[PDB]
Amino acid sequence: ARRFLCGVVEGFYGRPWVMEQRKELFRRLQKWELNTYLYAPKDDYKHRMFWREMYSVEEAEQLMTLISAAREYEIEFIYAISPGLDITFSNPKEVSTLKRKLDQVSQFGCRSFALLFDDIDHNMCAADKEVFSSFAHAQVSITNEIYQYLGEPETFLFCPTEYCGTFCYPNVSQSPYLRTVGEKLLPGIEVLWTGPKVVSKEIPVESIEEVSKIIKRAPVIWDNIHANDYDQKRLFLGPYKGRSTELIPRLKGVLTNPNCEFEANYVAIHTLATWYKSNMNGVRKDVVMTDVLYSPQMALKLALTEWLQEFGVPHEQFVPGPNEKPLYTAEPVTLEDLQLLADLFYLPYEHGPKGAQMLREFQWLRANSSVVSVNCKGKDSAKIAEWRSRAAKFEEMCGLVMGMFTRLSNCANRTILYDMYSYVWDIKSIMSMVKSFVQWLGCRSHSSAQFLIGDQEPWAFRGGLAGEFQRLLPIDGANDLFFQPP
Amino acid sequence: RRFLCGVVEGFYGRPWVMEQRKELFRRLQKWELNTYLYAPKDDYKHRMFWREMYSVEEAEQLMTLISAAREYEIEFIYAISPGLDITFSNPKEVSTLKRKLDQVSQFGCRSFALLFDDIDHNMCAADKEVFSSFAHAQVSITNEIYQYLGEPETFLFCPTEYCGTFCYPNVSQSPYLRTVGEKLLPGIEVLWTGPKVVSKEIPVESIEEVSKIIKRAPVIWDNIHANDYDQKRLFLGPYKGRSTELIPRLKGVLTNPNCEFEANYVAIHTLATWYKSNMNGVRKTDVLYSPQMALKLALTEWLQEFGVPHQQFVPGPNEKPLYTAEPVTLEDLQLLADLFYLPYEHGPKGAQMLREFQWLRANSSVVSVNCKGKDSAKIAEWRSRAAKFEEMCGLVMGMFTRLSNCANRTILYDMYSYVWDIKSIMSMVKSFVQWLGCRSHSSAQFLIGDQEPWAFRGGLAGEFQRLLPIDGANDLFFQPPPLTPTSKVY
Repeated sequence: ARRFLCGVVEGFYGRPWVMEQRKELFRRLQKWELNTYLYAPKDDYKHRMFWREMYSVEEAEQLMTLISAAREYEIEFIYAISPGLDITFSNPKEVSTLKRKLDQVSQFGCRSFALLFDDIDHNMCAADKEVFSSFAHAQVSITNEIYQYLGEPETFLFCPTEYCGTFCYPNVSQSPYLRTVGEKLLPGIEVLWTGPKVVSKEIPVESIEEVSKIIKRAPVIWDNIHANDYDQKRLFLGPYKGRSTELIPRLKGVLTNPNCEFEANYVAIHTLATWYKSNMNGVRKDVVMTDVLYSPQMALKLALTEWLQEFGVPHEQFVPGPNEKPLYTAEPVTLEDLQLLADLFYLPYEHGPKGAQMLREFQWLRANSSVVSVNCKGKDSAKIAEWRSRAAKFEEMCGLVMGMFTRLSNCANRTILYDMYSYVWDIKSIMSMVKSFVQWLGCRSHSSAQFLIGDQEPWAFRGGLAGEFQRLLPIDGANDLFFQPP
Repeated sequence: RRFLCGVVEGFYGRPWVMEQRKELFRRLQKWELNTYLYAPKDDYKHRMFWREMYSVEEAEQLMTLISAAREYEIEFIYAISPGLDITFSNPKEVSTLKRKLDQVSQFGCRSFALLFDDIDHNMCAADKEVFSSFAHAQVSITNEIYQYLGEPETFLFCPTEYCGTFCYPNVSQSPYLRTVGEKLLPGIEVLWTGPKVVSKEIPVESIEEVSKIIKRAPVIWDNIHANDYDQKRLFLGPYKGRSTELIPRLKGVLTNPNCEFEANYVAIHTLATWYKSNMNGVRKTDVLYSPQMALKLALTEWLQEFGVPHQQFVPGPNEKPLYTAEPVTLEDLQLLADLFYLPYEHGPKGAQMLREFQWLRANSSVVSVNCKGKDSAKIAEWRSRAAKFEEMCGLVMGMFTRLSNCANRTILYDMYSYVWDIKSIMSMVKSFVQWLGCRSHSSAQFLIGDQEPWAFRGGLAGEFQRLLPIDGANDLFFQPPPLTPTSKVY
């Protein structure tokens, strides 16, 4: 019986989700007892780049249908807006534009709102510097004014420029900016925080205790963990991890900002749910000495067993004799399938256990390929027995990557595979070649040729040029490599 | 004089939609091409489950597509692939093949193809008791269907050995291809992808040789600009590799493009330029077609597709200036295509962009420590080149920024993954050059945020890629240790 915003924020750069997805997202948030959606796609011209522009007629059609579906499924809908690059804070025509706009969205029927000054510039126009002491004074000034103008609504969020640890000048505890915000932002307005980093691997309890104290209020975490709009493109099907259930009593909310690809955000949200549900009634426990619950590996196993249900089933008749060619058949996705997929495409900072192992083993076999190579007669009869045994469980395990792909690709409704096809087709491709290499390594004693695959050696082109460049950036070590014979 | 030029939709992966298939027809006609071949590998009723009749919702849509093709003056060819689980000897099986082609013939299809590509040579026992060979079976049934349909104008056969590499023991004396030649009814045309799957170039004798054993001229299935096989590259380069010479040695050309629908602009436009270049010729490096030229005519036309760049308040002269989106330009599209050129060679711009970066890297030594024998031709060579480089790393970021501030983002979003990764590494590369060039203002490690994200080799598949065998050259570069230790003990 305490208010807590927990859900999803669509806040990434890239081609935004469309309606029948958002409509699904709401079904899902509801089913798993979460309660909030933040609308803040970086690619909606009208949300940020071109904020002054009022929504179109066709646009108002779409926007209102959303807000109803949201209200239908018991999900608090928040409209967000980012004037920053463009805006001139002091000139009051500017402020009027902003109020008009949010009144249009108010009209479409949204009740809760949000301003963000995220990823903008530190510097004001001279015009504004003549009115305002600080950059922060500026933001707070008009944030407050809008807050009141819309009649001090229950839910209202402000995302500061300094939105995580590594972004406060000079440090969290004495940032003149975060002070001003803390002091002068109105008390009903909540603050968004992405943790100690932008994409924060862990969110220490003492982190939150610090930033809480300077902004005079327990923040709402915008959590960029499973987000994938930053570097090279990767996919994160791993669980919610790195935040203690202890955080929950010290927070007004957690809103996960995940993978651009929509269908990849099942586990990302499902586990966030389990995490919240686990300790939503806990009391502040004094864990930083200053005055059975939740397992990522379990929450994952639940989510994947449940995910299975959305992959759905795979695809007089003809019946071939016992010497006729046997009918193509489609098998279902297994659980073990998803469990491998999640481990291959896990979290930004580590792989999952099934994936970690395939590497360790490949890496062993590579570093021991010499033990079978004519060489010192036998040198050892049981060092060999091991490498051969150990090679053939690796051959077999590659096997299950190839199967994982086929069962996903035959399962009759391909909307989930298709939404992440590139990602899955890359790993399965490369494993095909890695299996073929380990085989070649078993046979290189009575040949001295080179490892080739239909004469092409194609793993060299992966990424094309994008990749050629990245492969020149600095590496620690060249103990590995395995050069090739001419 | 009747010659099949156009597009085959023949790729592994998610098929093109009705709405895109109509626009392909508009563009084919605009550019005066004539043919379309329906062979999407993912349509369950095309290959895997070929013996299921189309439902009414599906029948409805394929009638509409066929009508479309009629409206835009395009030959529509319905292919079918029964090679995975067919039992050749059994007649219920040939019945079914017939009934399925009859279903499609009533949707108003005039022309047809049978495909036996990307399968193994291994027949079942019942069949080995009846046909002399895999060819013999493939041929018996194809002839029988072709006839059953009243020997249509246009009927295609894709062989299992559909290129040089795939032949055994080799093109000239394959027993598979010998039999196709001898026994495949003369009326039927045969597909062929060149000497490889993705043929870098298609020499004229290569065609003379295959032409001889199949005893006809082939229609080329061209995988040059396809990415079905490797979904980490995109191919915005020009048709090239194939002499205008072989236009009279062929019966047609059907390109198999990128899976992404909107990357196939240059790839078709330049193909059409090439066909026109010599529609009417006789028998007996390439004087009528220049890729460099045909590429530029294509980029110039593609640009009007990208549309216009989005956009009563005025800022004071001391107030905060307005946002301003900028137009995409032609040096933008020229750089894009040059970064995403062809399967076997980069664009000259991209190719330079790299050569420069690898030089700067190799002569880092000179700017690492102090100054000694560091001339014009030592240091202030580097300093110069390094800033000429830095500026063009800049230009990449431009073309992304401007592509993503179009009013109509369709063309971008269809290639987002590819164009994003290129700009994100260029960014990451520029910062390296900077650090190289002032390793004496301190002596850090090279870092971003405060770790190194390029090291995640874009995924787990990435960390496996690096452990496969390596050139032995394009020499490495190493990150120095943290320098700052934490123990008394050595």
